[PDB]
Amino acid sequence: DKFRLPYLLGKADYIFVDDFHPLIYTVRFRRSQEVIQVWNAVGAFKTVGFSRTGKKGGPFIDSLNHRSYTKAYVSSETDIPFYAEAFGIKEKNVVPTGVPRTDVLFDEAYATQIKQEMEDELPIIKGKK
Amino acid sequence: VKSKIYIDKIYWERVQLFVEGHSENLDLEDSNFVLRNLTETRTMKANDVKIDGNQFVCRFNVAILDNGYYLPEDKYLLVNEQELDYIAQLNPDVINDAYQNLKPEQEEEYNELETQNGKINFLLQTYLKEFRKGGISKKTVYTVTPEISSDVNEFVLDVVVTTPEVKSIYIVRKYKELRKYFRKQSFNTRQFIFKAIFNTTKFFHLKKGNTVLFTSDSRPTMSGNFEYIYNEMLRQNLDKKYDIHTVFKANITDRRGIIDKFRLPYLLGKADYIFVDDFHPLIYTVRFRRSQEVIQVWNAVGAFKTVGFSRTGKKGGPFIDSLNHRSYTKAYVSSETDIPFYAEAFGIKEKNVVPTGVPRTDVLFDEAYATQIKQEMEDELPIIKGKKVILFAPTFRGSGHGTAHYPFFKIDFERLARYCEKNNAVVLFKMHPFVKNRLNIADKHKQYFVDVSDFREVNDILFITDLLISDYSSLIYEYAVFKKPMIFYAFDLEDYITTRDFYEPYESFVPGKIVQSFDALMDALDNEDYEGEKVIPFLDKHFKYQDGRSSERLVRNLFG
Ligand SMILES: Nc1ccn([C@@H]2O[C@H](COP(=O)(O)OP(=O)(O)OC[C@@H](O)[C@@H](O)[C@@H](O)CO)[C@@H](O)[C@H]2O)c(=O)n1
Repeated sequence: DKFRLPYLLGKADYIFVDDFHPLIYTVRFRRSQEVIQVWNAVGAFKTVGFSRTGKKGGPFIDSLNHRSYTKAYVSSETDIPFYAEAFGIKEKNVVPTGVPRTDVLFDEAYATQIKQEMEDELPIIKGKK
Repeated sequence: VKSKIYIDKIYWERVQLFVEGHSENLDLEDSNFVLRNLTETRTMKANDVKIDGNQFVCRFNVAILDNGYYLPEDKYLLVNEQELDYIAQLNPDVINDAYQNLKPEQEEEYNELETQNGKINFLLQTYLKEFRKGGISKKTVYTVTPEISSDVNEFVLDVVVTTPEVKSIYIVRKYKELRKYFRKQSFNTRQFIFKAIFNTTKFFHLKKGNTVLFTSDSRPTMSGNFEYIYNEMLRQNLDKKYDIHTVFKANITDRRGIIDKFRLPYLLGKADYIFVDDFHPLIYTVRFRRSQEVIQVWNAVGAFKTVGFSRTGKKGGPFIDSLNHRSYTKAYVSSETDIPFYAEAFGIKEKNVVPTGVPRTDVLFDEAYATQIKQEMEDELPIIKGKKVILFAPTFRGSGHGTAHYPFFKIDFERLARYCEKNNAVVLFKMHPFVKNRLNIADKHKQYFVDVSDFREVNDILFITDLLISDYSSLIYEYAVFKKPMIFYAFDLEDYITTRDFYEPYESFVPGKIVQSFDALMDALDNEDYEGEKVIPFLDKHFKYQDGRSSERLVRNLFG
């Protein structure tokens, strides 16, 4: 994997990133390459990224800690400025399509199945609330 | 009433800077707010602009503005792009609001303010936002402070990016140190050999020769002041008695040819009459014998702005112990009143300063040359056939040639062009040769405005113009001979007076209206009142001789 990471980063057109990935921020990508950041957290609640500038543990304004993104995907349009400025990327890059992990909360069949599974594996949840 | 847009309040979110205000006589529906630098190289639209009637708020992001990066070290104006731009002037409410909320120690520090700009900056330091990594570090700072820039007299957002000195590997550091040492040794050896050859060359004569040397570090070939002195010498058979040598360099920072490198010191030692025209630093590092003469024929005409030792204690000036202008015996000025100022400037005795008239002004009092140059400028520039011709000609706003610059944005092209269209007049522009900016001209602008920064003859255009909008240059001296009015664009009078003042007070010295803002220009030209009644006294007083025989008197005085 040590050899695969730089070579694959160089040759891969589409790259998906889930969280802070420090290695990907030490290189410059071609314009043809699309680096995609799909944040694990659903929405913009707690100050992340460049919004911590001036606070402890926050990157400097000139750092490249989240710049190399082509697309970032967010839950709703009200997160476009917050997350766009958090990654230090353009607002056109950030798009409100919805988090891929939120696709699991609206399926009825999985809801019922997991309800039964949690009832079985936790006997205490037999109660009313 | 002119449409204006003001800044009412400056918020600051986490890293996001907000500007809110209102505008009058201006519909903001199609507004494009930007952050434009004084040098006009960086524009960046506000990320979000919310508009409610004449009220507005502009959401600026110092993290993603510069095409995705942060705002670099510069000074930015808030400009509403449109068919006509608008530089947002700060409301006086904002600077009033800070003024009433000073803690007593702030008040104690507040009294030592020289001018309005210092008051403005100190009051607006309460809108500062400093970003330090972790909030503690004092060595990496990204600070944005709204302020009215003294140099441009306009509201700006100074962004200072303090970064530590990043050093490379010890091999590269050793290489850099060795390179610096080698450069220092080379410079020392060159100075040693220059001093040696000059000293030896003068020591072998100890007598009165017949050689005349013209030198200038900033005038390729013989031209300017030297040309008239040389022509006057040749006219009265002074080339049949003396021998004339010329040593020239393209510019101050340029290097010299192989022959001239060692020919200049040899002639400096040998020459009895040595001629200079401006700062010639290779001459102020040597000592001359008494029988020699170093004639300083300054390019400019009169003592308008400070120069030499007269700016000691000010930035860019020499300390009182320097020899930077002292090796002269006959410095020639155009008026009696220039003797004390110019003797102070050069650091020479006042008897060394003679009021004969600068030879460059030989042509201004001529008549055949007037018709000749009028025909030449009419043919080569047919656009000057308008009813009146106006000439903008400001001086450099920088500290010197190395820092040459000009914030042109102070001039709005469209309003002047509309005035020209209404008045069937033409305005011509000639920035100083010590400039680095290039003019940009638009469609209707080309039909009136003319970019003139290439014409070799400095006084070429003054023969045709019926006005002159200049602020601080000595061009008003040459133009004064034509009995014409001029307007003065004292845009940054306070800052310029602070940096380098004038040998006389500015407000009364200038022969014309004083003017601070562009609206004052349209007031003066639209009303067609210029106070030309005082340009005739200026020409009478600051020009000792009106006979136009300056070169003749200079050569007669020097040689007999
Ligand atoms: N648009 C322009 C304006 C001016 N010019 C020519 O440039 C010369 C000097 O002009 P300027 O004074 O601005 O330059 P400096 O600051 O170096 O002069 C220092 C000081 O000695 C001098 O001002 C004196 O008046 C005070 O003692 C003059 O010949 C002008 O014709 C030009 O070609 N085009």
